[PDB]
Amino acid sequence: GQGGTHSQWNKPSKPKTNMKHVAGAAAAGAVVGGLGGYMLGSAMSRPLIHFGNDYEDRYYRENMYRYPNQVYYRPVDQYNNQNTFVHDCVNITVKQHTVTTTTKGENFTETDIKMMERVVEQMCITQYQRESQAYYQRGA
Repeated sequence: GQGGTHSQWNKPSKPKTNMKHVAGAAAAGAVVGGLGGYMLGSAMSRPLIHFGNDYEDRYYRENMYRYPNQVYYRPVDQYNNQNTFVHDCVNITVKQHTVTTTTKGENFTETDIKMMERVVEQMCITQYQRESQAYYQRGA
């Protein structure tokens, strides 16, 4: 024959454009050097403390707008009993209260400080149960 034709060419062209990177950070008021492993709990509906005395009852009612609505504690997996969870929770919460108060100046009378101890322990019992239920339902 006087000629002929043929064609062939490469199909691939240039490298794959797939790539990945990530960056980002955040901060929180946890991981205190003398703590290392505790977290913020959740708030709840207004826990109105009653003391039997109307005088004390009124004191709490007018000042509750200045009281903590949240508590802090170590996780459930570090406890074999409810009382230990409550003891950590009450201590860390009042600790947070005193360090900000002594640095910023006084904001409540001694009487108010005696009231807030009650609200913190009551919130600890309530939160402990919520955290425990969360641990059981997640299959921890």
